[PDB]
Amino acid sequence: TTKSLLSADEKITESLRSTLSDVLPDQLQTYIRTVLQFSEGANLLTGPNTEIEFFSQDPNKNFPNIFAKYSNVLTVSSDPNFITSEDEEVKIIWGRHGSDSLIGFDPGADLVGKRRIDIFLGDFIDEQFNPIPGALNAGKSWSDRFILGDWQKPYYFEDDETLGLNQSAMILDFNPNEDVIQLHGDRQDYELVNISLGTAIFWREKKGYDLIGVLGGVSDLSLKGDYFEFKGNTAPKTVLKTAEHIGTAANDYIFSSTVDAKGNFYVGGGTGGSLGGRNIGARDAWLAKYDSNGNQRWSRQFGSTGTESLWGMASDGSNIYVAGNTTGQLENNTVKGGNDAYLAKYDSDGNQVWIKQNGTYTLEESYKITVDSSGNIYTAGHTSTDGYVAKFDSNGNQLWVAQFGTITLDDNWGVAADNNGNVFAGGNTKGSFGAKNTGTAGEYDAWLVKLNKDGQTDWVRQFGTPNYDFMWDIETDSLGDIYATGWTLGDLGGKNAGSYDVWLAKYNTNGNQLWIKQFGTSEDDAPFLDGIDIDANDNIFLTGNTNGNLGGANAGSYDAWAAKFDKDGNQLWLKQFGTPDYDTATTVTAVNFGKLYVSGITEGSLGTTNAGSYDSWALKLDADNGEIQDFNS
Ligand SMILES: [Ca+2]
Ligand SMILES: [Ca+2]
Ligand SMILES: [Ca+2]
Ligand SMILES: [Ca+2]
Ligand SMILES: [Ca+2]
Ligand SMILES: [Ca+2]
Ligand SMILES: [Ca+2]
Ligand SMILES: [Ca+2]
Ligand SMILES: [Ca+2]
Ligand SMILES: [Ca+2]
Ligand SMILES: [Ca+2]
Ligand SMILES: [Cl-]
Ligand SMILES: [Mg+2]
Ligand SMILES: [Mg+2]
Repeated sequence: TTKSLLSADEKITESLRSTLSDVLPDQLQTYIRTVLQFSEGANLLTGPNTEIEFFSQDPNKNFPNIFAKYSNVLTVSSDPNFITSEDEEVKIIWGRHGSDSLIGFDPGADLVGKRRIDIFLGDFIDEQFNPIPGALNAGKSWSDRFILGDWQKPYYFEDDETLGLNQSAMILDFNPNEDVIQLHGDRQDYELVNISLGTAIFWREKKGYDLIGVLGGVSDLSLKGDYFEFKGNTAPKTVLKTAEHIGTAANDYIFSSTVDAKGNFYVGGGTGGSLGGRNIGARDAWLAKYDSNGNQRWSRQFGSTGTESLWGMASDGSNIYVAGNTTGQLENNTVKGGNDAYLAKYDSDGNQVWIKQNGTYTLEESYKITVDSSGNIYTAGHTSTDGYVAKFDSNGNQLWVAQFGTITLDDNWGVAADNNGNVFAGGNTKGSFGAKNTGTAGEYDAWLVKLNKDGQTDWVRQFGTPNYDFMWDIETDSLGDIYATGWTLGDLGGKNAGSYDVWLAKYNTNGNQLWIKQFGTSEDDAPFLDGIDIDANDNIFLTGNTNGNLGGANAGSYDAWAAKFDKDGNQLWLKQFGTPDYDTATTVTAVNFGKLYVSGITEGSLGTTNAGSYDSWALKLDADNGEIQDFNS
């Protein structure tokens, strides 16, 4: 009846207004009210109008620090939400450019009775906010996928006698001509309701209704549309039974890998579940050790009630150093800043020997670590954002920190030591750091820096197209030359095949650019995270994702790929592997006896049946030809 639909509208409005107004800080409420006033839904946010601050001496009172706590801001790439964590009641998940795979909910977390609203911006690209005209990417949009369930269960589902308004998605830029909403089960399990805000997606069974999502500003949709993807209620069929499978009912990620001098292989990343130990809260960091024959020796999980990940790991040959960021307190003499870099040392028996956290209110991210042949440790990251490199000794004493960059945004996506006391860093900049940027609207270029043993700058170099270029990872070869891998939307190493393409750049120790190779399909091709490794014979290995037919026929959605190059940039092989669902590689580690490990993440069943949402996997390849071996061979 009319009065049932009117009651639903009222109860949805009142519930969202209550949750949003109680959870979002006043400064964020004020910004969102002003946008909505330009474009009535300002009435969901009842907080007082508050001056928005950028120049407080207290980083915490500044809009960027407040915004960071309630946001996942992804990249110009086609991203999975690799920073998802159940640490806030309300979160803004912002895909930016690229065909993003957006999740905010962890179906393996204990969320009983908790309020959860995830606000999704599929695109909302930088150029929509930037008033300068004629940007290359002005008015561009991508096919985003909003994940509101999987094969296991619907997300935001309270399964109770209420309308289920305590947990819901809110998607603000859904375009039914382009985007996809992913749901548990099949279309007969849902009802769409026209509401003031746009469209309500209700789960419906005999027992009752539960609000799963609200689609802002869109009406008169159908559950028969191509823009709804239904996952059913059974785990996908297992492929690649040769892989090592790592998964809980929660979101589980491998982000990095390494090897020790005995051939033991290590993996690590973040989990929303109890993977290496009992979950401490939200996402935790984890790592695991395998012997040279594929046998798991131990797993460790550490963290806070906040969010942390292992983003990088490296070995001095016996110990394993791990790095990342935390929103909590990992070191018990540290005053946490809520967004801090950490470094820790594990022994080969899985004892956390020490941990160091940079407790400052300054926002800090750190994705990269390396160890030199003297056993000193280098981390890199960013804190406008500026890059840094930090050097530590094996007892975790800081030897120096180098900070550098431009007046605009610089990020770090690489650190690598040579044999000779020098360290390289690399990353992305909107500015003119080592060259004048050809982008007319602050599109990223790639940069490289060489620091000496004292942390002084030997040189800076910059390369790019006028479009976005994005570096993900760097590594040195045995001669001390520096290699970088990334994606480009332009013609960097050659004519762009379409959309994102892969590049591999080499510089010598003196800063001369030797070559840039580019390869790809007409579709999206990119390395990702820990995307380059170089073995003792100076063979280069690259890894990432593609939604094209890059190494082979595409299995479905994005797949993983791996490639081998020689030190002159000749392609020796390129292999593609995956499931019918979303997959990406995240890391590659060469070992010896011609063995290579590629590891990553998946929404499908890779190695064994999917345990829930994201699972992880590790694949052993033959380095001669890319052929997949049994992990246990
Ligand atoms: Ca993106
Ligand atoms: Ca997007
Ligand atoms: Ca989109
Ligand atoms: Ca709900
Ligand atoms: Ca945690
Ligand atoms: Ca901090
Ligand atoms: Ca800067
Ligand atoms: Ca560029
Ligand atoms: Ca391409
Ligand atoms: Ca796939
Ligand atoms: Ca999982
Ligand atoms: Cl970015
Ligand atoms: Mg955040
Ligand atoms: Mg690497």
